[PDB]
Amino acid sequence: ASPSINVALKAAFPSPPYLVELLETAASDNTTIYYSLLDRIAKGHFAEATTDKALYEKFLEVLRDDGHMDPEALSAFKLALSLRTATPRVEAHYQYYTATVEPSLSGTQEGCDQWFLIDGEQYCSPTLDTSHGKVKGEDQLRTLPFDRKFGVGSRDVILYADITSKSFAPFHEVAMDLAKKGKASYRVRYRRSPSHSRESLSVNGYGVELVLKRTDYIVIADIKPLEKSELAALGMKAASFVMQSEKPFEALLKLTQDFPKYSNSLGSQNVSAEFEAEHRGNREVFLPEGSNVLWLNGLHLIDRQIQPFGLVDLLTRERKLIKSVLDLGLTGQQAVDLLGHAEVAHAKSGDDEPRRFDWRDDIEEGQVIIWLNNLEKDKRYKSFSPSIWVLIHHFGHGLPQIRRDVFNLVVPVDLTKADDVKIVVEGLLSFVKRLIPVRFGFVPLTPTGQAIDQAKVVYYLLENYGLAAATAYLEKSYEEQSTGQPNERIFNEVIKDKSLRPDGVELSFKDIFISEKHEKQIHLSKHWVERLRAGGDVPTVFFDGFPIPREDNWLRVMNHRLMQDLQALQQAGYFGMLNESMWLPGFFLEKALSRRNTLIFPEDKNELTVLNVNKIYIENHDLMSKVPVIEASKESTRDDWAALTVVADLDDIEGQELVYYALRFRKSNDGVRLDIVHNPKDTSRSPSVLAQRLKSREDKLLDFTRFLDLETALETGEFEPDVAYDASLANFLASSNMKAGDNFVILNGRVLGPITSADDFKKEDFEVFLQAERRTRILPVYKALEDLGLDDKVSGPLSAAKLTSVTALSTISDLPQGIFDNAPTVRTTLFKQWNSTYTSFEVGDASTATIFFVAVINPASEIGQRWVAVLKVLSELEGVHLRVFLNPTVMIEELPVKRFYRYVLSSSPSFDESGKVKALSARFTGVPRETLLVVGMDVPPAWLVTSKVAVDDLDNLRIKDIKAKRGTEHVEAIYELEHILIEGHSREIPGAHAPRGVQLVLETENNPHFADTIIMANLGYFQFKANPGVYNIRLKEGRSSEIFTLESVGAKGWGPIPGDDNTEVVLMDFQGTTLYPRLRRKPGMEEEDVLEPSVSKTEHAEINIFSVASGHLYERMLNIMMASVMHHTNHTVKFWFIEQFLSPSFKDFIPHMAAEYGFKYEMVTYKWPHWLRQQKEKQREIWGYKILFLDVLFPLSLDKVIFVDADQIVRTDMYDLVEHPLDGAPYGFAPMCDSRVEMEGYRFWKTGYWANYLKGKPYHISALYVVDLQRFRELAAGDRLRQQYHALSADPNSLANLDQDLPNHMQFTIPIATLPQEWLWCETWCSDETLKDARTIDLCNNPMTKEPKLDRARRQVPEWTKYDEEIAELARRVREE
Ligand SMILES: *[C@@H]1O[C@H](CO)[C@@H](O[C@@H]2O[C@H](CO)[C@@H](O[C@@H]3O[C@H](CO)[C@@H](O)[C@H](O[C@H]4O[C@H](CO[C@H]5O[C@H](CO[C@H]6O[C@H](CO)[C@@H](O)[C@H](O)[C@@H]6O)[C@@H](O)[C@H](O[C@H]6O[C@H](CO)[C@@H](O)[C@H](O)[C@@H]6O)[C@@H]5O)[C@@H](O)[C@H](O)[C@@H]4O)[C@@H]3O)[C@H](O)[C@H]2NC(C)=O)[C@H](O)[C@H]1NC(C)=O
Ligand SMILES: *[C@@H]1O[C@H](CO)[C@@H](O[C@@H]2O[C@H](CO)[C@@H](O[C@@H]3O[C@H](CO[C@H]4O[C@H](CO[C@H]5O[C@H](CO)[C@@H](O)[C@H](O)[C@@H]5O)[C@@H](O)[C@H](O)[C@@H]4O)[C@@H](O)[C@H](O[C@H]4O[C@H](CO)[C@@H](O)[C@H](O[C@H]5O[C@H](CO)[C@@H](O)[C@H](O)[C@@H]5O)[C@@H]4O)[C@@H]3O)[C@H](O)[C@H]2NC(C)=O)[C@H](O)[C@H]1NC(C)=O
Ligand SMILES: *[C@@H]1O[C@H](CO)[C@@H](O[C@@H]2O[C@H](CO)[C@@H](O[C@@H]3O[C@H](CO)[C@@H](O)[C@H](O[C@H]4O[C@H](CO[C@H]5O[C@H](CO)[C@@H](O)[C@H](O)[C@@H]5O)[C@@H](O)[C@H](O)[C@@H]4O)[C@@H]3O)[C@H](O)[C@H]2NC(C)=O)[C@H](O)[C@H]1NC(C)=O
Ligand SMILES: *[C@@H]1O[C@H](CO)[C@@H](O[C@@H]2O[C@H](CO)[C@@H](O[C@@H]3O[C@H](CO[C@H]4O[C@H](CO)[C@@H](O)[C@H](O)[C@@H]4O)[C@@H](O)[C@H](O[C@H]4O[C@H](CO)[C@@H](O)[C@H](O)[C@@H]4O)[C@@H]3O)[C@H](O)[C@H]2NC(C)=O)[C@H](O)[C@H]1NC(C)=O
Ligand SMILES: [Ca+2]
Ligand SMILES: [Pt+2]
Ligand SMILES: [Pt+2]
Ligand SMILES: [Pt+2]
Repeated sequence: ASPSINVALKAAFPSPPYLVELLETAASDNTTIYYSLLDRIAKGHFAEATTDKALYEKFLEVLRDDGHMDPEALSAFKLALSLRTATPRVEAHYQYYTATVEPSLSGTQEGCDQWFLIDGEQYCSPTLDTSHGKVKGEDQLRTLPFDRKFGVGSRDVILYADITSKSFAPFHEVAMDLAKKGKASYRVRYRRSPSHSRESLSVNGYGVELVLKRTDYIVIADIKPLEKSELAALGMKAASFVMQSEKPFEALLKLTQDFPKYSNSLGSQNVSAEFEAEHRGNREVFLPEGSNVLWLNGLHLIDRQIQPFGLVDLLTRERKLIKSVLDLGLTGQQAVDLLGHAEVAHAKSGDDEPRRFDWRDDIEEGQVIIWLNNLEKDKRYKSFSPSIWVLIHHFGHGLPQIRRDVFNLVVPVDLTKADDVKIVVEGLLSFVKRLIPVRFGFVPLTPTGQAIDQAKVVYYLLENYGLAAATAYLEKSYEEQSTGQPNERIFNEVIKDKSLRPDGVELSFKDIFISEKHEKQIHLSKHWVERLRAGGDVPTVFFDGFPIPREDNWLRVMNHRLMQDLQALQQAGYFGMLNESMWLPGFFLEKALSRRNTLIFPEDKNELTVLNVNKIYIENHDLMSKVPVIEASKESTRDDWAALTVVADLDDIEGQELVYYALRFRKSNDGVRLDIVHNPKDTSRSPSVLAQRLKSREDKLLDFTRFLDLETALETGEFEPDVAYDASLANFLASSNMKAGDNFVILNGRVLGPITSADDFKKEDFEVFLQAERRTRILPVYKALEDLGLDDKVSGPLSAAKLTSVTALSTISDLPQGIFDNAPTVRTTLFKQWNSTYTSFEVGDASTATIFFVAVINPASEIGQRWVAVLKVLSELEGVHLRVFLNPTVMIEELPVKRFYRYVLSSSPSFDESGKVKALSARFTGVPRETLLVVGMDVPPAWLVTSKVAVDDLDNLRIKDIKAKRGTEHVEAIYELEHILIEGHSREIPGAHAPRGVQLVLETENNPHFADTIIMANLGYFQFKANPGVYNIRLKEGRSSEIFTLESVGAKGWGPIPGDDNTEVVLMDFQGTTLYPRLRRKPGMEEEDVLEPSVSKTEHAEINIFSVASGHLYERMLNIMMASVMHHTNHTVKFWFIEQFLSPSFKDFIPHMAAEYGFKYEMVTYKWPHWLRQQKEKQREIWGYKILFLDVLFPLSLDKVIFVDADQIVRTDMYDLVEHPLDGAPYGFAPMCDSRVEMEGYRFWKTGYWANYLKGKPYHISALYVVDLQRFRELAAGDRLRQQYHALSADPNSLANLDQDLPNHMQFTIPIATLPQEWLWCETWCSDETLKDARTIDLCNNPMTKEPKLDRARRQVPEWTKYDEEIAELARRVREE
């Protein structure tokens, strides 16, 4: 009975058969569930269910009966099935099939509904006797994202099937059995089934908004009744209403959806209830008032992640993690509590800190470092104070002089190399002479004969008294040509000054063989260099235990840490942490490690891979119950416990050397539990044999002394290859990121590798690896775990590893830090402090729940409207707990909620009277008749949406008008999910920077030019508009491919994850595709694309004009604008439109305008980037579209474009604007009229701000402008517009009209070609005498009038009606056609 508004969304691809959709939804990523169900339907088991409901009903019984899903997983299945999450995954198959299979399968297909593909040969029969073809094109055997494999087999077999028919069942069984035997590996690909209809897909998981477009009025339903200054209490009174209500969750939803309507209805019946002002004790401690914050098991979620799809993927990932933990008898509550524990988060913060290594001589008994200083005893520094306050009282960029030991620098030098020697002589000594407060040491490098000798020479001379003498040899040797070999001619003169007085020393060129000098000194030195990996092609310098490689201005690097260390000391001093009797260098050495490994301590701190240990022993039980295992000792302590697994190629010296070290390390550490996985490069000989050789010798392996005993044990014994072991072996490596013949080391789930050389990982390297790993991951788990009293659950080394490994996985970055939010992956428990009695309500059983949600919603917020709606539906799921906190603000200067909101989502599928799946829609009932409303779509980030069906003006909705024009109080509108985004964040390799101005091309096997875009400066951002299918990204041929080669598109993650050296993208989800591509510069390039070392016309048109209209009137005016151009030019014109702001009525009309006026048209759009600052106000969005995305909105093939406003009319042949010289400027604009005499008052660009800023430059008009696009992109103007906009936009009152104001603010930075004013006329600011020579007319809003735009047009232009009549009769001609 009530006046209603209904909005629905449909996808750009037809609905896949329900059967296949349930198969896919059901088996998310578990293959066993997939083929176990594929058997069931090939029985013909699912043939007897006639309707979708019955079919759905059948799946529930099956899954429950076969043990596939438990209540928790079943509930999750229903929600994912409502969401229709599997539909794009199925469409990926079809698009792949349509575009790569059919054109590479030459011949005549009839009866070949299904067909296996074997060795590039097609077989239409199960009996496999005859083969139709040699399939053309690239290999289809490439394993791609949507593939499934069943079994391991030398041969690879693919079946392209239409499951729907019964013709499928025998083909399946042929290859299912063939795989069950082990002849070949089986996989299913889909074929679009013609039994099913080509009806489009009805989607859900989006939001609809009805925005009040008139907010200006402030002091069943007709119009909202407003309110005076009492705004301040809205949030507060709104929060109370709910608390009081009795069924609070429902209230919030009912209140929050129709909130603008209930504003005046608040403040009634002794409303405030001031008990809830008690809990600002909880605002005093943690979050600011009116802020929306969501947590999922401690994880703080960003707004983008708060949609149904984003949330389904998070549960899926989270449950996998927790379930792993709760097989050790922990409740979901206990598991989460452990993950977010204080001791755990402390460790992440702990090793976010920079790493230092112990540079001391202590281990090598003080005989390796030859210091050029001592600050406590050098009689250079005698003058200086040895006081702590000297440090603390130092400001500036310098360094305080002090007689104390505080800063140290040890530099390893090769005495053969001139450049290396030069460092000590010039570099190091100057610093000494200069009285720098840094102690300087150096240790010689011994990698060649001559080097060994020269270390001996210098070292020995020093050891047993010589100082200045050794220095002297070095200096003389360096200056005296270039000595990279000992020179006696030079050496002998140095000795001539007989300063060798302090206690007897040997003399001559006998390069000493003294067991003390040659052996101890040189071997001790080598032990220091090896220990800290301080040698090689690139040696390593240690400043305060901080490794700085000896490359390009390392002293610049040193100075940076020198200042950073000094500031670190000062802070401790002002807090009185420091005292006078202290060794200051040991403030840094507190956490320093004795040994240094680049694998354990990579310089890229993020580089970390951890595997779920429970998973490893669950998936590969067949493998891991038959690997040689050294159990960790019976009588060792929990603190000692650790689990180690070594993966190695025992058919290589490095592979077996690595294992010998691991075995050696095990003898020493009784607590470790060792596993050996033999991973061979060549699988001609079964891997099971060598594993079987060792497990027999398992008792006897740890009981030995020599390497050959291990070598010999590998050779001896006769064994039967367990091919079942071999299968689980190759599955393990595939699941883990591991190649064949590659060496890896796994301690408590953490993987290091591949190990290229076994000298990289020695016995001493395992010891530090355990020491470091122990610290971070094991000790924080142990403490935290014990604090909760769950320390009964640890029963051994393998038992422990399950927990430590899981908690390490919980804190993994992906989504990468610095992209969506800078904040680290730390699970807070910080809201547990909050009192809950009067602001919170919970839904779900906390005792059973695996998912714990903590929502902090401000009822007065518009963001809250969506949050409540989504959370209600996720709250309905079994095994989920939710707790809500309401936190309003007292700061309400403007109206809080200015829209109505509906979320299209269900927790389980709904069925028809005919049993078909119910489509979902947003229905607003009892809409006020007199309020002007705007329809908006609040769609997931990867989606691009436009109106398809609507007869109404969605930008100007009023029920009274529709009733008085259409006769109906009921409105229906249908949208189309036209595109889904492929978006990514680029980087250059190895010196990672965003490659800006790089051009990209998206392609498919059908067409090599799907789309094109250019790389942005901000996060190396780029995007493509696409739908489900298999694509490829090639750098655009030209300057881009000249400078770069892209190794990869980051489809696996930030990585590099091995196996991702690919350029293939596929989208099979409603979340699109997120990519992290990598591009490495070609041989010796410091080049830039942006600077140099009839095409567009042919492709498009002579003239390219683009525009936007946001209403039926403005669209009607746009029709006139296009016509005026056409009458005024006999040239070829192409029109470009901003697709999403236009009505379907307009959209359905243009082909008819194009036939009549003879122009070409193209619809364009771009999705507003996530990083780029949003516009809550639609009019402002539109303005942003005209200026911010000029370089990326139009295809690269377009040389230039012209913007003409909708209300405009043109009397000129528009080419002239193209031919207009821009004198090296990217875009051209027309200025504001000065000609009108008496208008001055309203000319605001002659005021202080605009006249001070625009020193001499004009105040330009955004109604008309030219963009020399080739130059625009070449100058990279867009990036500058975007970052200045983002920076300026922080202030809300910054840009009144951004479109005009941005080019004006940027005309100093970016040239603006100024146009002849013959190019623009407006009555408001130009005289009537001016219009004779006027080229085009804008209808600028007169502010001294209220005469409407329709009136100005008829009065101002007499030919306006002539244009309108033409359109009017044509519209009727079409309607009567
Ligand atoms: C776009 O599309 C079309 C086709 O491609 C075309 O559009 C033209 O636009 C004009 C308006 O700009 C149309 O109107 C005519 O404009 C002229 C003014 O130039 C008017 O005089 C004319 O009225 C009468 O005369 C027409 C023909 O007379 C003209 O002839 C001379 C032009 O040169 C050609 O002459 C003949 C063809 O006639 C040919 O053999 C030659 O090789 C030349 O190519 C010119 O010297 C004339 O001027 C004298 O005479 C007039 C009186 O006629 C007098 O007033 C003058 O003082 C002078 O002594 C004269 O212009 C005739 O066709 C009309 O029917 C009418 O009787 C129109 O109002 C025009 O119809 C139209 N077509 C052409 C081909 O011109 C353009 O090619 C395209 N335009 C753009 C912008 O892209
Ligand atoms: C000035 O600068 C100094 C130097 O930088 C700073 O001094 C102290 O720095 C410590 C941090 O490194 C803080 O810890 C305190 O230590 C003292 C003494 O150290 C004890 O432990 C040592 C550890 O031994 C191991 O390691 C060394 C190598 O590092 C190795 O050689 C050993 O073999 C061994 O493996 C011992 O070497 C040392 O002999 C001594 O035992 C300690 O007294 C502090 O303890 C306080 O708190 C505990 C409870 O946490 C309490 O039990 C203590 O009671 C004492 O008194 C009763 C009754 O007489 C007696 O029964 C006990 O046996 C205790 O002796 C005591 O109240 C603490 O652990 C320390 O904070 C820090 N400063 C102070 C003031 O303590 C510091 O900046 C300044 N200190 C001074 C005094 O100048
Ligand atoms: C992909 O999907 C498949 C199928 O949906 C999943 O595979 C399932 O995994 C189950 C894992 O537990 C497995 O259960 C096994 O059942 C046998 C027979 O009872 C047990 O011998 C196995 O050993 C494990 O558990 C026992 C003790 O548990 C049993 O007894 C208690 C009562 O005392 C019962 O509560 C319990 O349910 C078990 O019956 C231990 O002693 C062993 O040491 C060992 O840990 C397994 O429990 C299923 O057979 C298997 N298939 C099906 C149809 O459910 C697969 O997990 C999934 N993968 C992913 C990634 O989720
Ligand atoms: C969540 O909800 C709880 C509900 O209990 C709030 O707790 C209140 O906390 C305040 C501040 O601590 C309490 O007020 C004070 O209590 C003192 C007694 O407790 C102290 O001593 C015990 C040991 O005996 C300690 O364990 C404890 O930590 C306290 O230190 C009184 O001595 C205080 O009196 C002082 O102030 C008054 C008023 O100015 C003077 O007249 C006195 O002479 C004296 O100087 C004081 O009363 C309060 O009792 C607690 N309860 C309530 C209902 O408020 C949490 O604050 C709240 N947290 C959040 C984040 O919202
Ligand atoms: Ca205008
Ligand atoms: Pt400095
Ligand atoms: Pt401090
Ligand atoms: Pt991003």
